[PDB]
Amino acid sequence: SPGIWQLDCTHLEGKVILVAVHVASGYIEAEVIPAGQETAYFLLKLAGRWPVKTVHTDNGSNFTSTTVKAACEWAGIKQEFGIPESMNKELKKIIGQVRDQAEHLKTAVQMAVFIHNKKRGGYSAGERIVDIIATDI
Amino acid sequence: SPGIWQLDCTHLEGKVILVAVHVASGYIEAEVITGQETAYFLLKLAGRWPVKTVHTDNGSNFTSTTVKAACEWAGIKQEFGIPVIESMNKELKKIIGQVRDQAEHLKTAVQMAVFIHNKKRKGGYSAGERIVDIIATDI
Ligand SMILES: Cc1ccc2oc(C#Cc3cccc(CNCCN4CCN(Cc5cccc(C#Cc6oc7ccc(C)cc7c6CC(=O)O)c5)CC4)c3)c(CC(=O)O)c2c1
Repeated sequence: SPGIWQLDCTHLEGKVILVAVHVASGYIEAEVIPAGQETAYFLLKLAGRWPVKTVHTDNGSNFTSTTVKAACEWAGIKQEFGIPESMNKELKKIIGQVRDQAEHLKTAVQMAVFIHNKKRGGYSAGERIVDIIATDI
Repeated sequence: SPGIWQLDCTHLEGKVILVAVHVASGYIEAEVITGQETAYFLLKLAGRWPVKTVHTDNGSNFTSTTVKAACEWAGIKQEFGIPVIESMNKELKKIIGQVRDQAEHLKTAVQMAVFIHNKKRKGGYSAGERIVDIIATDI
């Protein structure tokens, strides 16, 4: 799954966290969003950094946004319904383990992303996605 | 070596664009932005790439308490002086110029310019492929 991703939302402290998972590696990026333009922005930034070819979502929210459709078209990203899981739950453990170390939840979110991608034994999620993309190239 | 980065500022439209360059590849990340803002940008970068040394060539970043709690937290060394980013800024700005009317917010135009810069080929890999080849090789 070189450029296959999936995009979910989770919630903490009355806020929305947008979570992209690189399916084959477990690598993740996340960001605190309001609910539209900011998902399109998130997607464009992801696509500039990694190969992003197919993004799966499991509801209709993302199919009803003209800015998200514009970003998909601009960057060549194909939006796909249906799931190609527990990191919303694994991410939230880590956020909690670290929440007291930052004022802003969003900082705690990015701390948890860091720990998730860097840990793990053999290869970590961050090393996997790079291994997966290196071989492919 | 794979974890060397250069950090600088540039400006368009009354706004500040923070730019990180992966020195060995030319790969770039940017954002419109300070103190906490740069700390956040750094923490996110380091979560995604190996970030071991960040070079800057001015004093601003050495005066931010938050920037450097982030340095400590993520294990990033902040050195003064350059080990590419100013001709980079002139490139980033040309591309921003070509797309500026394709988005409402400068933030978006900036990120489209990042995408183009990282995805295009100088045949022979793009910046995005080189930073990955460089990091793959290292393991
Ligand atoms: C075709 C196409 C394609 C793509 C497109 O996209 C868009 C579109 C959009 C659109 C709109 C609005 C907004 C947006 C972006 N919004 C997100 C931008 N970010 C900026 C910065 N902000 C971060 C922040 C803020 C405040 C404080 C901190 C902090 C901190 C901190 O870090 C730490 C690290 C370590 C430690 C120890 C400590 C710390 C600490 C301190 C502590 O916490 O203790 C960080 C967050 C937000 C985007 C369009 C539409 C168009 O344009 O046409 C479009 C079209």
